[PDB]
Amino acid sequence: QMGRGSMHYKAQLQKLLTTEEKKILARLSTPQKIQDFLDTIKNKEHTMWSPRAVLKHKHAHCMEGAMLAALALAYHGHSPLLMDLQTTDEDEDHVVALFKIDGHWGAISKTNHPVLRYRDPIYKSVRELAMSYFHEYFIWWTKKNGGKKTLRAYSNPFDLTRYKPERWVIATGDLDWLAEALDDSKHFPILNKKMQKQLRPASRIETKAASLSEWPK
Amino acid sequence: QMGRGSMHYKAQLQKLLTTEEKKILARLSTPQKIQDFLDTIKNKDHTMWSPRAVLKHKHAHCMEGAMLAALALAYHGHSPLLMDLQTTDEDEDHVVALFKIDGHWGAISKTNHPVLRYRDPIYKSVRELAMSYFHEYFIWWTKKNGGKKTLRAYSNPFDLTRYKPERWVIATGDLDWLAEALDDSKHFPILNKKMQKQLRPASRIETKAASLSEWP
Repeated sequence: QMGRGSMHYKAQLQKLLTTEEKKILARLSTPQKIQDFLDTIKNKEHTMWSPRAVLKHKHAHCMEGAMLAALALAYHGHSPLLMDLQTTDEDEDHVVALFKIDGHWGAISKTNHPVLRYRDPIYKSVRELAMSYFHEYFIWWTKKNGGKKTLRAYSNPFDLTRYKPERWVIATGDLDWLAEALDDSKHFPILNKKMQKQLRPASRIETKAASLSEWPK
Repeated sequence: QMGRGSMHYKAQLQKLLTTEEKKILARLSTPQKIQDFLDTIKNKDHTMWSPRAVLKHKHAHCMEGAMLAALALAYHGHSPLLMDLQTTDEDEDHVVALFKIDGHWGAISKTNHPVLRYRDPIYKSVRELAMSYFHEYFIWWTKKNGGKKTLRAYSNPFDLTRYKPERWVIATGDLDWLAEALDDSKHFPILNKKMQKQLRPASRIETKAASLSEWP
Protein backbone atom coordinates (compact mmCIF):
# COMPACT_ATOMS: atom_id res chain seq x y z
CA GLN A 1 0.00 0.00 0.00
CA MET A 2 1.76 3.20 1.35
CA GLY A 3 5.47 4.22 1.82
CA ARG A 4 7.83 3.93 4.87
CA GLY A 5 7.22 7.51 6.16
CA SER A 6 3.41 7.04 5.85
CA MET A 7 3.40 3.62 7.62
CA HIS A 8 5.61 5.12 10.43
CA TYR A 9 3.28 8.20 10.70
CA LYS A 10 0.21 5.84 10.82
CA ALA A 11 1.98 3.81 13.62
CA GLN A 12 2.54 7.04 15.67
CA LEU A 13 -1.21 7.90 15.19
CA GLN A 14 -2.23 4.35 16.34
CA LYS A 15 -0.15 4.79 19.59
CA LEU A 16 -2.30 7.92 20.45
CA LEU A 17 -5.79 6.66 19.38
CA THR A 18 -8.36 4.39 21.14
CA THR A 19 -9.72 1.24 19.40
CA GLU A 20 -13.09 3.09 18.85
CA GLU A 21 -11.34 6.08 17.10
CA LYS A 22 -9.27 3.62 14.91
CA LYS A 23 -12.44 1.60 14.00
CA ILE A 24 -13.98 4.93 12.74
CA LEU A 25 -10.82 6.03 10.79
CA ALA A 26 -10.45 2.48 9.26
CA ARG A 27 -13.98 2.87 7.70
CA LEU A 28 -13.05 6.33 6.15
CA SER A 29 -10.79 4.69 3.49
CA THR A 30 -11.47 7.14 0.59
CA PRO A 31 -11.67 10.97 0.46
CA GLN A 32 -15.38 10.54 -0.57
CA LYS A 33 -16.07 8.40 2.56
CA ILE A 34 -14.39 11.13 4.70
CA GLN A 35 -16.63 13.91 3.19
CA ASP A 36 -19.71 11.63 3.75
CA PHE A 37 -18.60 11.31 7.44
CA LEU A 38 -18.17 15.14 7.84
CA ASP A 39 -21.71 15.48 6.32
CA THR A 40 -23.08 13.61 9.45
CA ILE A 41 -21.22 16.08 11.80
CA LYS A 42 -23.21 19.15 12.96
CA ASN A 43 -21.74 22.44 11.57
CA LYS A 44 -20.86 25.28 14.06
CA GLU A 45 -18.06 31.39 21.85
CA HIS A 46 -14.73 30.39 20.13
CA THR A 47 -13.15 26.86 19.87
CA MET A 48 -10.40 24.99 17.92
CA TRP A 49 -11.05 21.31 18.86
CA SER A 50 -8.73 18.34 18.12
CA PRO A 51 -9.98 15.47 15.91
CA ARG A 52 -10.53 13.51 19.23
CA ALA A 53 -12.87 16.28 20.56
CA VAL A 54 -14.68 16.48 17.14
CA LEU A 55 -15.29 12.66 17.07
CA LYS A 56 -16.53 12.86 20.76
CA HIS A 57 -18.97 15.86 20.34
CA LYS A 58 -19.80 15.41 16.54
CA HIS A 59 -19.68 19.27 16.03
CA ALA A 60 -17.11 21.19 13.82
CA HIS A 61 -16.29 24.53 12.14
CA CYS A 62 -14.21 24.49 8.88
CA MET A 63 -10.68 24.02 10.37
CA GLU A 64 -11.93 21.42 12.91
CA GLY A 65 -13.52 19.53 9.96
CA ALA A 66 -10.31 19.84 7.85
CA MET A 67 -8.03 18.62 10.72
CA LEU A 68 -10.26 15.50 11.20
CA ALA A 69 -10.22 14.98 7.37
CA ALA A 70 -6.36 15.33 7.33
CA LEU A 71 -6.19 12.75 10.21
CA ALA A 72 -8.42 10.27 8.29
CA LEU A 73 -6.43 10.84 5.05
CA ALA A 74 -3.13 10.17 6.96
CA TYR A 75 -4.62 6.96 8.54
CA HIS A 76 -4.92 5.58 4.94
CA GLY A 77 -1.48 6.94 3.86
CA HIS A 78 -2.17 10.43 2.35
CA SER A 79 -0.25 13.52 3.62
CA PRO A 80 -2.33 15.45 6.22
CA LEU A 81 -2.57 18.66 4.10
CA LEU A 82 -4.55 21.85 4.86
CA MET A 83 -5.14 24.76 2.46
CA ASP A 84 -6.06 28.19 3.84
CA LEU A 85 -8.39 30.39 1.72
CA GLN A 86 -7.62 33.94 2.83
CA THR A 87 -10.09 36.84 2.42
CA THR A 88 -10.18 40.59 3.00
CA ASP A 89 -11.04 41.79 6.55
CA GLU A 90 -14.73 41.94 5.39
CA ASP A 91 -14.95 38.10 5.60
CA GLU A 92 -13.59 35.01 7.49
CA ASP A 93 -10.93 32.66 5.99
CA HIS A 94 -11.91 29.04 5.18
CA VAL A 95 -9.79 25.86 5.53
CA VAL A 96 -10.00 22.62 3.47
CA ALA A 97 -8.04 19.31 3.58
CA LEU A 98 -6.24 18.71 0.21
CA PHE A 99 -5.84 15.22 -1.30
CA LYS A 100 -4.54 13.71 -4.56
CA ILE A 101 -5.75 10.74 -6.64
CA ASP A 102 -3.87 9.78 -9.89
CA GLY A 103 -1.89 13.09 -9.88
CA HIS A 104 -5.03 15.37 -9.49
CA TRP A 105 -6.00 17.58 -6.49
CA GLY A 106 -9.33 17.37 -4.62
CA ALA A 107 -10.50 18.99 -1.35
CA ILE A 108 -12.59 17.90 1.68
CA SER A 109 -14.53 20.91 3.14
CA LYS A 110 -16.79 21.38 6.18
CA THR A 111 -19.25 24.25 5.50
CA ASN A 112 -22.93 24.99 6.30
CA HIS A 113 -23.68 26.77 2.93
CA PRO A 114 -23.89 25.58 -0.71
CA VAL A 115 -20.48 27.30 -1.52
CA LEU A 116 -16.83 26.31 -0.68
CA ARG A 117 -17.81 22.61 -0.90
CA TYR A 118 -15.93 19.36 -1.62
CA ARG A 119 -13.81 19.26 -4.81
CA ASP A 120 -13.39 16.06 -6.88
CA PRO A 121 -9.79 14.96 -7.59
CA ILE A 122 -9.73 16.46 -11.14
CA TYR A 123 -7.73 19.72 -10.71
CA LYS A 124 -4.25 19.75 -12.31
CA SER A 125 -2.70 22.15 -9.69
CA VAL A 126 -3.40 23.68 -6.24
CA ARG A 127 -3.88 27.02 -8.10
CA GLU A 128 -6.56 25.54 -10.42
CA LEU A 129 -8.48 24.03 -7.44
CA ALA A 130 -8.23 27.31 -5.42
CA MET A 131 -9.51 29.40 -8.39
CA SER A 132 -12.65 27.10 -8.53
CA TYR A 133 -13.69 28.77 -5.18
CA PHE A 134 -13.10 32.44 -6.13
CA HIS A 135 -16.46 33.36 -7.79
CA GLU A 136 -18.53 31.85 -4.92
CA TYR A 137 -16.62 33.57 -2.01
CA PHE A 138 -18.67 36.76 -1.47
CA ILE A 139 -20.60 38.95 1.04
CA TRP A 140 -24.15 37.48 1.22
CA TRP A 141 -25.20 38.48 4.84
CA THR A 142 -25.56 42.31 4.43
CA LYS A 143 -26.61 44.86 1.73
CA LYS A 144 -23.36 46.75 2.63
CA ASN A 145 -21.03 45.67 -0.25
CA GLY A 146 -23.66 43.00 -1.09
CA GLY A 147 -22.06 40.37 -3.35
CA LYS A 148 -18.46 41.72 -3.02
CA LYS A 149 -15.96 38.91 -3.89
CA THR A 150 -13.60 38.67 -0.84
CA LEU A 151 -11.06 35.86 -1.65
CA ARG A 152 -7.46 37.22 -2.03
CA ALA A 153 -5.03 34.30 -1.52
CA TYR A 154 -4.56 30.51 -1.04
CA SER A 155 -1.81 28.74 1.01
CA ASN A 156 0.68 26.15 -0.23
CA PRO A 157 -0.43 22.72 1.03
CA PHE A 158 0.30 22.85 4.82
CA ASP A 159 1.73 19.45 5.94
CA LEU A 160 0.78 18.74 9.61
CA THR A 161 3.59 16.04 9.58
CA ARG A 162 6.02 18.86 10.66
CA TYR A 163 4.43 18.69 14.21
CA LYS A 164 4.39 15.80 16.74
CA PRO A 165 0.88 14.32 16.23
CA GLU A 166 0.27 14.50 20.08
CA ARG A 167 0.26 18.34 19.64
CA TRP A 168 -3.01 18.38 17.52
CA VAL A 169 -4.59 14.89 17.03
CA ILE A 170 -5.55 14.43 20.78
CA ALA A 171 -4.82 17.96 22.19
CA THR A 172 -7.20 19.08 25.04
CA GLY A 173 -6.10 22.75 24.60
CA ASP A 174 -7.22 25.16 21.84
CA LEU A 175 -4.87 24.80 18.82
CA ASP A 176 -4.89 28.59 18.05
CA TRP A 177 -1.06 28.25 17.51
CA LEU A 178 -1.85 25.75 14.64
CA ALA A 179 -4.45 28.17 13.04
CA GLU A 180 -1.85 30.99 13.38
CA ALA A 181 0.93 28.82 11.84
CA LEU A 182 -1.42 28.01 8.88
CA ASP A 183 -2.31 31.75 8.45
CA ASP A 184 1.47 32.65 8.55
CA SER A 185 2.55 29.94 6.00
CA LYS A 186 3.33 30.78 2.30
CA HIS A 187 0.19 32.18 0.53
CA PHE A 188 -0.16 33.06 -3.21
CA PRO A 189 -2.23 36.16 -4.15
CA ILE A 190 -5.04 35.61 -6.76
CA LEU A 191 -5.33 39.31 -7.82
CA ASN A 192 -3.18 42.45 -8.25
CA LYS A 193 -4.61 46.00 -7.66
CA LYS A 194 -5.72 46.37 -11.37
CA MET A 195 -7.63 43.00 -11.30
CA GLN A 196 -9.31 43.93 -7.95
CA LYS A 197 -10.78 47.09 -9.64
CA GLN A 198 -12.29 44.87 -12.44
CA LEU A 199 -14.27 42.67 -9.93
CA ARG A 200 -18.09 42.52 -10.31
CA PRO A 201 -20.34 41.85 -7.29
CA ALA A 202 -22.20 38.48 -7.27
CA SER A 203 -25.92 38.77 -8.26
CA ARG A 204 -28.90 38.84 -5.84
CA ILE A 205 -29.88 35.22 -6.81
CA GLU A 206 -26.29 34.12 -5.89
CA THR A 207 -26.30 35.86 -2.42
CA LYS A 208 -29.79 34.37 -1.73
CA ALA A 209 -28.51 30.88 -2.74
CA ALA A 210 -25.29 31.25 -0.60
CA SER A 211 -27.45 32.19 2.49
CA LEU A 212 -29.16 28.69 2.58
CA SER A 213 -28.10 26.53 5.63
CA GLU A 214 -27.51 22.75 6.03
CA TRP A 215 -27.72 22.93 9.90
CA PRO A 216 -30.04 22.91 11.65
CA LYS A 217 -32.10 20.07 9.99
CA GLN B 1 -6.33 51.68 -29.72
CA MET B 2 -8.43 49.25 -31.91
CA GLY B 3 -6.71 47.16 -34.68
CA ARG B 4 -7.35 47.15 -38.49
CA GLY B 5 -9.27 43.80 -38.51
CA SER B 6 -11.45 44.98 -35.57
CA MET B 7 -12.23 48.44 -37.13
CA HIS B 8 -13.10 46.70 -40.47
CA TYR B 9 -15.31 44.11 -38.63
CA LYS B 10 -17.00 46.98 -36.66
CA ALA B 11 -17.66 48.83 -40.01
CA GLN B 12 -19.40 45.67 -41.41
CA LEU B 13 -21.53 45.51 -38.17
CA GLN B 14 -22.50 49.24 -38.48
CA LYS B 15 -23.78 48.64 -42.09
CA LEU B 16 -26.18 45.92 -40.70
CA LEU B 17 -27.44 47.63 -37.49
CA THR B 18 -30.19 50.29 -36.96
CA THR B 19 -29.38 53.54 -35.06
CA GLU B 20 -31.28 52.13 -31.98
CA GLU B 21 -29.16 48.87 -31.99
CA LYS B 22 -25.90 50.93 -32.31
CA LYS B 23 -26.97 53.36 -29.49
CA ILE B 24 -27.36 50.26 -27.21
CA LEU B 25 -24.02 48.62 -28.29
CA ALA B 26 -22.13 51.97 -27.84
CA ARG B 27 -23.26 52.08 -24.13
CA LEU B 28 -22.05 48.43 -23.49
CA SER B 29 -18.34 49.48 -23.53
CA THR B 30 -17.04 47.03 -20.84
CA PRO B 31 -17.68 43.31 -20.23
CA GLN B 32 -19.31 44.30 -16.87
CA LYS B 33 -21.71 46.77 -18.62
CA ILE B 34 -22.66 43.90 -21.06
CA GLN B 35 -23.44 41.46 -18.16
CA ASP B 36 -25.48 44.29 -16.45
CA PHE B 37 -27.47 44.60 -19.74
CA LEU B 38 -28.07 40.77 -19.98
CA ASP B 39 -29.36 40.97 -16.33
CA THR B 40 -32.29 43.18 -17.67
CA ILE B 41 -33.14 40.55 -20.41
CA LYS B 42 -35.81 37.95 -19.41
CA ASN B 43 -34.38 34.37 -19.32
CA LYS B 44 -36.28 31.75 -21.42
CA ASP B 45 -37.45 28.26 -20.17
CA HIS B 46 -36.63 25.45 -29.36
CA THR B 47 -35.46 28.87 -30.68
CA MET B 48 -32.01 30.27 -31.64
CA TRP B 49 -32.63 34.03 -32.08
CA SER B 50 -30.12 36.54 -33.53
CA PRO B 51 -28.85 39.46 -31.42
CA ARG B 52 -31.40 41.62 -33.39
CA ALA B 53 -34.32 39.37 -32.26
CA VAL B 54 -32.98 39.37 -28.63
CA LEU B 55 -32.76 43.22 -28.55
CA LYS B 56 -36.33 43.40 -30.05
CA HIS B 57 -38.11 40.85 -27.74
CA LYS B 58 -35.76 41.23 -24.63
CA HIS B 59 -35.79 37.38 -24.05
CA ALA B 60 -32.75 34.97 -24.29
CA HIS B 61 -31.47 31.45 -23.45
CA CYS B 62 -27.66 31.00 -22.88
CA MET B 63 -26.42 30.97 -26.54
CA GLU B 64 -28.72 33.89 -27.52
CA GLY B 65 -27.30 35.82 -24.52
CA ALA B 66 -23.68 34.89 -25.42
CA MET B 67 -24.10 35.84 -29.15
CA LEU B 68 -25.47 39.31 -28.12
CA ALA B 69 -22.51 39.64 -25.64
CA ALA B 70 -19.99 38.63 -28.39
CA LEU B 71 -21.60 41.26 -30.72
CA ALA B 72 -21.29 43.99 -28.00
CA LEU B 73 -17.66 42.91 -27.28
CA ALA B 74 -16.84 43.11 -31.07
CA TYR B 75 -18.53 46.59 -31.29
CA HIS B 76 -15.79 47.82 -28.84
CA GLY B 77 -12.98 45.83 -30.58
CA HIS B 78 -12.80 42.46 -28.69
CA SER B 79 -12.96 39.17 -30.70
CA PRO B 80 -16.56 37.80 -30.64
CA LEU B 81 -15.64 34.55 -28.79
CA LEU B 82 -17.98 31.76 -27.58
CA MET B 83 -17.01 28.86 -25.28
CA ASP B 84 -19.20 25.72 -25.28
CA LEU B 85 -19.50 23.76 -21.98
CA GLN B 86 -20.33 20.20 -23.03
CA THR B 87 -22.22 17.75 -20.76
CA THR B 88 -23.38 14.13 -20.80
CA ASP B 89 -26.76 13.49 -22.53
CA GLU B 90 -28.40 13.87 -19.03
CA ASP B 91 -27.93 17.69 -19.23
CA GLU B 92 -27.86 20.63 -21.74
CA ASP B 93 -24.62 22.34 -22.86
CA HIS B 94 -24.09 25.96 -21.77
CA VAL B 95 -22.47 28.71 -23.85
CA VAL B 96 -20.60 31.82 -22.58
CA ALA B 97 -18.91 34.79 -24.34
CA LEU B 98 -15.14 34.84 -23.48
CA PHE B 99 -13.23 38.13 -23.00
CA LYS B 100 -9.73 39.19 -21.83
CA ILE B 101 -8.56 42.17 -19.73
CA ASP B 102 -4.76 42.56 -19.04
CA GLY B 103 -3.99 38.98 -20.24
CA HIS B 104 -6.70 37.28 -18.03
CA TRP B 105 -9.88 35.47 -19.20
CA GLY B 106 -13.42 36.35 -18.04
CA ALA B 107 -16.86 35.11 -19.22
CA ILE B 108 -20.29 36.73 -19.82
CA SER B 109 -23.14 34.22 -19.15
CA LYS B 110 -26.96 34.27 -19.46
CA THR B 111 -28.54 31.79 -16.99
CA ASN B 112 -31.69 31.75 -14.77
CA HIS B 113 -29.99 29.90 -11.84
CA PRO B 114 -27.24 30.89 -9.36
CA VAL B 115 -24.66 28.55 -11.12
CA LEU B 116 -22.70 28.96 -14.44
CA ARG B 117 -22.64 32.76 -13.90
CA TYR B 118 -20.32 35.62 -15.00
CA ARG B 119 -16.55 35.19 -14.43
CA ASP B 120 -14.25 38.18 -13.60
CA PRO B 121 -11.17 38.57 -15.87
CA ILE B 122 -8.75 36.83 -13.42
CA TYR B 123 -8.30 33.34 -14.95
CA LYS B 124 -4.80 32.65 -16.42
CA SER B 125 -6.09 30.21 -19.15
CA VAL B 126 -9.34 29.05 -20.85
CA ARG B 127 -8.81 25.72 -18.98
CA GLU B 128 -8.63 27.47 -15.56
CA LEU B 129 -11.86 29.45 -16.29
CA ALA B 130 -13.69 26.32 -17.59
CA MET B 131 -12.66 24.28 -14.48
CA SER B 132 -14.22 27.04 -12.24
CA TYR B 133 -17.65 25.81 -13.59
CA PHE B 134 -17.16 22.03 -13.11
CA HIS B 135 -18.32 21.59 -9.46
CA GLU B 136 -21.55 23.61 -10.00
CA TYR B 137 -22.69 21.75 -13.19
CA PHE B 138 -24.99 19.04 -11.79
CA ILE B 139 -28.51 17.53 -12.02
CA TRP B 140 -30.72 19.51 -9.57
CA TRP B 141 -34.24 19.27 -11.24
CA THR B 142 -34.91 15.50 -10.71
CA LYS B 143 -33.96 12.74 -8.21
CA LYS B 144 -32.97 10.60 -11.26
CA ASN B 145 -29.11 10.82 -10.96
CA GLY B 146 -29.81 13.64 -8.43
CA GLY B 147 -26.65 15.72 -7.90
CA LYS B 148 -24.62 13.98 -10.70
CA LYS B 149 -21.83 16.28 -12.04
CA THR B 150 -22.39 16.38 -15.85
CA LEU B 151 -19.61 18.61 -17.35
CA ARG B 152 -17.23 16.62 -19.63
CA ALA B 153 -15.51 19.17 -21.95
CA TYR B 154 -14.99 22.85 -22.95
CA SER B 155 -14.43 24.24 -26.50
CA ASN B 156 -11.53 26.29 -27.79
CA PRO B 157 -12.62 29.93 -28.03
CA PHE B 158 -15.04 29.99 -31.04
CA ASP B 159 -14.38 33.15 -33.13
CA LEU B 160 -17.60 34.26 -34.95
CA THR B 161 -15.32 36.48 -37.21
CA ARG B 162 -14.98 33.40 -39.55
CA TYR B 163 -18.64 34.01 -40.73
CA LYS B 164 -20.18 36.94 -42.65
CA PRO B 165 -21.85 38.93 -39.82
CA GLU B 166 -25.21 39.04 -41.81
CA ARG B 167 -25.37 35.22 -41.23
CA TRP B 168 -25.96 35.58 -37.40
CA VAL B 169 -26.09 39.25 -36.18
CA ILE B 170 -29.43 40.05 -38.02
CA ALA B 171 -30.51 36.53 -39.22
CA THR B 172 -34.35 35.99 -39.28
CA GLY B 173 -33.86 32.16 -39.51
CA ASP B 174 -32.94 29.82 -36.63
CA LEU B 175 -29.10 29.61 -36.38
CA ASP B 176 -29.10 25.83 -35.62
CA TRP B 177 -26.14 25.60 -38.09
CA LEU B 178 -24.16 28.02 -35.77
CA ALA B 179 -25.03 25.89 -32.62
CA GLU B 180 -23.99 22.75 -34.59
CA ALA B 181 -20.71 24.43 -35.72
CA LEU B 182 -19.94 25.37 -32.05
CA ASP B 183 -20.79 21.77 -30.85
CA ASP B 184 -18.51 20.36 -33.66
CA SER B 185 -15.49 22.67 -32.86
CA LYS B 186 -12.38 21.37 -30.94
CA HIS B 187 -13.34 20.44 -27.31
CA PHE B 188 -10.90 19.47 -24.49
CA PRO B 189 -12.03 16.62 -22.18
CA ILE B 190 -11.93 17.38 -18.40
CA LEU B 191 -11.97 13.70 -17.25
CA ASN B 192 -10.76 10.21 -18.27
CA LYS B 193 -12.81 7.06 -17.32
CA LYS B 194 -10.89 6.62 -13.96
CA MET B 195 -11.57 10.27 -12.88
CA GLN B 196 -15.28 9.96 -13.86
CA LYS B 197 -15.57 6.96 -11.41
CA GLN B 198 -14.13 9.20 -8.61
CA LEU B 199 -16.89 11.89 -8.99
CA ARG B 200 -19.10 12.56 -5.90
CA PRO B 201 -22.71 13.83 -6.30
CA ALA B 202 -23.47 17.43 -5.25
CA SER B 203 -25.22 17.69 -1.80
CA ARG B 204 -28.99 18.28 -1.23
CA ILE B 205 -28.23 21.90 -0.07
CA GLU B 206 -26.41 22.48 -3.42
CA THR B 207 -29.29 21.07 -5.62
CA LYS B 208 -31.83 23.14 -3.58
CA ALA B 209 -29.68 26.32 -4.02
CA ALA B 210 -29.17 25.64 -7.80
CA SER B 211 -33.02 25.32 -8.20
CA LEU B 212 -33.59 29.06 -7.32
CA SER B 213 -34.84 31.14 -10.33
CA GLU B 214 -34.17 34.75 -11.40
CA TRP B 215 -37.25 34.76 -13.76
CA PRO B 216 -40.17 35.07 -13.40
